[PDB]
Amino acid sequence: CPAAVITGGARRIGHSIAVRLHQQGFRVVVHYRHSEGAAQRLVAELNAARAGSAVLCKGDLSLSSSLLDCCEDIIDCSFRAFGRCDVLVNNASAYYPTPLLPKPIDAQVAELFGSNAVAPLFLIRAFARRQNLSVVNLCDAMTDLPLPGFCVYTMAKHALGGLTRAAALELAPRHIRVNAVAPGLSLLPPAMPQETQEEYRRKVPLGQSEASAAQIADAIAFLVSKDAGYITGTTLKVDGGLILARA
Amino acid sequence: CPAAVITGGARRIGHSIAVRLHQQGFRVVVHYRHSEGAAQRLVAELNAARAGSAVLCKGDLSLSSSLLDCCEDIIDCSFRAFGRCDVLVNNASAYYPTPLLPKPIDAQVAELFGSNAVAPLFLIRAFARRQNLSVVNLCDAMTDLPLPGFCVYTMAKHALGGLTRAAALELAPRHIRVNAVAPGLSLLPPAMPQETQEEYRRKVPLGQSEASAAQIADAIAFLVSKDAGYITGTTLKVDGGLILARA
Amino acid sequence: CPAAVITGGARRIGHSIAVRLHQQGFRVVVHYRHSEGAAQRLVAELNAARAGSAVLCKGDLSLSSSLLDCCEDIIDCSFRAFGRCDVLVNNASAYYPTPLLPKPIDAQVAELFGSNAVAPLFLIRAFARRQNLSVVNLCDAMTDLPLPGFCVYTMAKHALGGLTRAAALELAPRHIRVNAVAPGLSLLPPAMPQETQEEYRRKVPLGQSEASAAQIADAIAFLVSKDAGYITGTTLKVDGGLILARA
Amino acid sequence: CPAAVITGGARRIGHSIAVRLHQQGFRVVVHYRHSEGAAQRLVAELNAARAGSAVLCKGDLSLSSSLLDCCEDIIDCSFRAFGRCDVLVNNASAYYPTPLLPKPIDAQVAELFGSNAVAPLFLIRAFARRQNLSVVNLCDAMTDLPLPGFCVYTMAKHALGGLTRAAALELAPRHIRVNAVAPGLSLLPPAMPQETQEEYRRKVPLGQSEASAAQIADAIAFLVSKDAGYITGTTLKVDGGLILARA
Ligand SMILES: NC(=O)C1=CN([C@@H]2O[C@H](COP(=O)(O)OP(=O)(O)OC[C@H]3O[C@@H](n4cnc5c(N)ncnc54)[C@H](OP(=O)(O)O)[C@@H]3O)[C@@H](O)[C@H]2O)C=CC1
Ligand SMILES: NC(=O)C1=CN([C@@H]2O[C@H](COP(=O)(O)OP(=O)(O)OC[C@H]3O[C@@H](n4cnc5c(N)ncnc54)[C@H](OP(=O)(O)O)[C@@H]3O)[C@@H](O)[C@H]2O)C=CC1
Ligand SMILES: NC(=O)C1=CN([C@@H]2O[C@H](COP(=O)(O)OP(=O)(O)OC[C@H]3O[C@@H](n4cnc5c(N)ncnc54)[C@H](OP(=O)(O)O)[C@@H]3O)[C@@H](O)[C@H]2O)C=CC1
Ligand SMILES: NC(=O)C1=CN([C@@H]2O[C@H](COP(=O)(O)OP(=O)(O)OC[C@H]3O[C@@H](n4cnc5c(N)ncnc54)[C@H](OP(=O)(O)O)[C@@H]3O)[C@@H](O)[C@H]2O)C=CC1
Ligand SMILES: CN(Cc1cnc2nc(N)nc(N)c2n1)c1ccc(C(=O)N[C@@H](CCC(=O)O)C(=O)O)cc1
Ligand SMILES: CN(Cc1cnc2nc(N)nc(N)c2n1)c1ccc(C(=O)N[C@@H](CCC(=O)O)C(=O)O)cc1
Ligand SMILES: CN(Cc1cnc2nc(N)nc(N)c2n1)c1ccc(C(=O)N[C@@H](CCC(=O)O)C(=O)O)cc1
Ligand SMILES: CN(Cc1cnc2nc(N)nc(N)c2n1)c1ccc(C(=O)N[C@@H](CCC(=O)O)C(=O)O)cc1
Repeated sequence: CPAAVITGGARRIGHSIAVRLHQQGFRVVVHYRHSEGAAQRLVAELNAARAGSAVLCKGDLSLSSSLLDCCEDIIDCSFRAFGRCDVLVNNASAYYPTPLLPKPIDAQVAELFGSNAVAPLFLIRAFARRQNLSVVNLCDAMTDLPLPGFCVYTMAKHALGGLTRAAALELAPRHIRVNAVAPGLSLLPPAMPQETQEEYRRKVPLGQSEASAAQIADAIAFLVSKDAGYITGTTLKVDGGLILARA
Repeated sequence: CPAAVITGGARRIGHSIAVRLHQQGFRVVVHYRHSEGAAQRLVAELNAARAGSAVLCKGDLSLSSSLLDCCEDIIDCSFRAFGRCDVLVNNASAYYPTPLLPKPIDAQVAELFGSNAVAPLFLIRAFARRQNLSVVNLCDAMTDLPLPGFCVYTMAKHALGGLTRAAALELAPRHIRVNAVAPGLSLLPPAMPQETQEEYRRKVPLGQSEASAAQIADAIAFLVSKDAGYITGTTLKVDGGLILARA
Repeated sequence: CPAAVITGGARRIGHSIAVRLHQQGFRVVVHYRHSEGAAQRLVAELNAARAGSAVLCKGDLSLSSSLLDCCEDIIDCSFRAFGRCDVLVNNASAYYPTPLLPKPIDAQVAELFGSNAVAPLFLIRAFARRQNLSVVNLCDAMTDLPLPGFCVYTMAKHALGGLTRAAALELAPRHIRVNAVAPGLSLLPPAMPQETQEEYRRKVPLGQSEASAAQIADAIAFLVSKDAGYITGTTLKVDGGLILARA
Repeated sequence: CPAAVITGGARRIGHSIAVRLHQQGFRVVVHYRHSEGAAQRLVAELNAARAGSAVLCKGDLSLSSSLLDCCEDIIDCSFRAFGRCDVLVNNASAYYPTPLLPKPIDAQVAELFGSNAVAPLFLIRAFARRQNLSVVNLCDAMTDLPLPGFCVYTMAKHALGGLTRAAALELAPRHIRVNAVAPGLSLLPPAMPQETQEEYRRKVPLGQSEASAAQIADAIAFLVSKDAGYITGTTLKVDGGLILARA
């Protein structure tokens, strides 16, 4: 049985990824930072389906003196619990505005660049050094049309895109595939008022609806499968045509 | 049972795609131009497995006065035979050099632009007007790094990518998804000497091997499946990292 | 004194380019199809400032059995009149909708693909075989966000983008540079009502104004200058941040 | 008279840029880190040409508790010395390998990301808050074909690209243009043995030669000039077609 590590796999999309992989024979490591309770409910639920098929792992992925070691332990966790790690899904991501013109800015680049870019880099490094192996990074189809006010987040995601291709090429000799899935509009913020959410959905050309977590899980499932054995360094966009819409 | 049209489906990649879709309940129309024998052997072979599950259709897709009528009939064939058409795979493609510096150039653009770009347009146009509907175009991942001497072929493939995105947006309201699969190095020319073939394969970062028709068919099968129901206007690269390699 | 061919150079952007290059010592060949009067006035106005520094040349760039010969004569015209041709600006371009769902379609593809892609190809080809040489193609920055209903036009421009990169690479050894300028929103349709025009200008991030013909011509002048002597195969976007705006 | 800040402007490309801008009537703030000698010879040399036209400024741009204030002072330096800052050229850049498979990695990500992305972000942020204003970031045309072993540098530059577009959109209302120039093969490492250097030059399609520093300054001078008044959010590639070369 192959093992997979899902960062931020406690809720939403990450939760759907952890479940999907598990439904396919994967033993999963569910990482989280604060959604400890949601994490436990998922792990328990998975082990109830298959004893010893799911473990928990807590860790902050922000830039810090402890980030490099934290990433080392998160991967080490897969080996301690399952003796192996075949799949890494970089789903954990900090997301909020940081307007150029008027929490500290320094602390923002630390949390935004850490979770969306640097942690993934440290995780892949650790994953590759301890070795159907594949990595799947979660990108954002919309970063090409920068969301006003999310400057730092945009840079972070662009950097992650550079990591997907840079890693893809260096790990090819090691037979490790590195790809990405780029959602456009998926699960909306839970606090966001319905009328606002409805103004967002109406923008999606294909069905005027956001992508469900399961549809995103589907794409990831395809990329980790043997049906994508020749695919590496590619980004799979899942945005219902949203990026194609003219302003 | 859904029906699928596959242009240039008698041999190589088209053949593999036709077999893959058929194994999934699809009633396929095999289109061909010169490979009449191969087409008959494929249809017979397919019907043998399920009576009335395959039909044949001949037609040149080069630019001409007849192209528009020809593409209408090719789609009409699916309806006459199965009363429906749910999937269209634009696979047919002419491919040969057209060096800028020293068969008539006019006739070359007629054949290269017709099969790679204009017929697909007319086919999509007919497919949409006669309506899990989806179209899949066979692109080329290496066209961003122009193969010297294949200028016209390259322009055609770029037009095709343009069609993939324009059609995806115009057809979203009609619930028809339009995507593309972009091979990098797949089935090599049968007449190319083995040593030259070996020099080409050695360039592939992931395994130093070309993609098998089945690995290309896998990606395609994924894009027509319900697991891609939210995917439209995207190009799935299947090149084992080739496009990432620095000269 | 160097010579420059500007296709569709009788009015609008083409007109502005002919004047800029002329004010720089260039001897221009003003090509046109229907704008015979405008071409005569422009040529006279330029010869007035410098005798024998401008010539006229009529020719349809739609797909045809004559296209190839026409393109040969258009380049030959510059040699007949100036004994040389250093710069080719592919500005001529047909533009109008071709909706997938309901003038013959065949005639529309002949004109859109002819002027936007095939002619430029034959022109570049002729330009090269008869040789600071450089070619500048007029692309469209907004084609990445397909304008609903302009499907054929969009494909043509993508083909033109492919030609820019393919020609640049093939012609590097011949010391001929090949670049492109991609306007976003520039000279609006003269018949478009003011309010509609005002709605379009509002969409531009940088100044809520469209690009003036002179600003497009400035970019063109730079790429043909020696200050761009190491620049080939690149596309210079001049859209005032329009392509960055989210829908 | 306008003032321009040039990071890493003591030698090579940065030096060429400072001179060019100075030759156009610009008052320049020459920033450096260790090239203290070259910085002083450049500034005196420029002050000899025009008294009080050039000032010096030393600083490190790696991630740190002090980075934010260091960037603030570098911009402030322009106002103290000239009471204004119109142009900002982000040239400074750390460059070296960081192989995924076997100086600390944490330290490397701090210097590579700080100088190539984060510092630029704080400079732009400082430059905008204190306000023909434009920013020019130095990118890398080859980052799309990741150089094996430069994983971190590649991510840093990708992030720089996201910043160029993010900033360009957010600062359009403030009338500040943000663009980028992306060299391919320019000045080789001074310690690199000639034969290696020759092997690198041979790969350049246009002339088989690297871009001189002047050719790069030309592109930058153009983007800062009024001849690019409508250009923002764009990346100008200057690689002699190197990026088009198929491996
Ligand atoms: N949803 C959408 O519409 C879109 C999503 N995406 C991308 O898809 C992925 C999943 O998105 P979505 O489910 O909405 O994400 P969320 O923002 O809901 O969750 C991200 C998860 O990662 C965790 N996390 C955030 N910051 C850190 C940190 N510094 N260290 C460790 N963990 C952290 C969260 O905390 P905790 O574990 O405490 O709960 C959370 O569970 C992301 O990478 C996102 O960028 C892209 C486009 C659209
Ligand atoms: N093979 C590779 O390495 C790569 C392939 N691709 C793309 O994948 C797709 C499949 O490739 P591959 O199987 O090698 O293709 P082939 O070139 O082998 O076959 C194309 C097929 O389409 C048919 N065809 C060609 N011209 C015309 C025309 N004018 N009118 C009608 N039919 C025509 C052929 O004729 P007939 O039916 O008479 O035999 C042929 O069977 C193509 O779109 C190709 O561009 C992209 C990158 C790499
Ligand atoms: N204006 C804008 O807002 C934008 C323009 N662009 C691009 O910039 C370039 C210049 O644009 P613009 O000035 O508006 O273009 P126009 O559409 O006004 O003019 C194109 C010119 O080329 C000629 N032409 C059109 N079809 C043919 C043909 N089949 N054969 C010969 N000549 C033909 C015209 O005919 P005739 O000589 O008979 O008058 C016309 O003078 C174009 O390539 C356009 O695609 C891109 C984005 C935006
Ligand atoms: N040269 C080429 O072939 C290519 C260059 N480029 C890009 O063009 C730009 C200029 O390139 P090039 O002149 O070769 O660059 P160099 O690497 O020669 O110089 C970068 C400059 O910035 C300074 N610097 C380096 N690290 C730091 C740091 N951590 N903090 C502050 N300053 C630092 C240097 O130190 P000091 O002041 O001590 O001398 C140096 O003056 C760069 O952004 C580069 O990425 C892109 C492709 C190719
Ligand atoms: C598509 N998306 C949903 C969403 C949900 N969680 C995520 N989580 C992460 N990590 N990354 C994402 N891209 C992400 N995206 C979006 C896009 C824009 C805005 C946005 O404009 N937000 C404003 C609020 C807008 C309003 O309600 O008026 C803000 O101030 O944050 C919110 C969610
Ligand atoms: C990846 N590919 C295989 C291949 C085979 N059939 C195809 N068929 C079509 N429709 N489209 C393709 N892209 C295609 N590609 C290639 C790539 C380069 C050359 C090439 O350079 N060909 C030289 C021959 C090179 C040699 O053997 O010396 C030629 O003149 O045709 C051939 C096939
Ligand atoms: C940016 N642009 C200006 C412009 C004018 N002449 C050109 N000429 C050429 N050859 N190419 C262009 N891209 C071009 N574009 C545009 C963009 C959209 C529409 C457009 O949607 N037109 C509708 C009319 C919109 C309306 O007024 O309601 C049409 O049906 O033609 C027109 C001009
Ligand atoms: C194009 N380029 C020149 C060069 C010089 N200084 C720079 N400085 C910065 N800031 N950024 C750059 N991109 C840059 N590029 C390159 C590209 C690759 C290698 C490279 O492969 N370097 C090997 C040496 C290769 C060898 O000689 O064997 C190394 O280990 O450093 C060197 C220079």
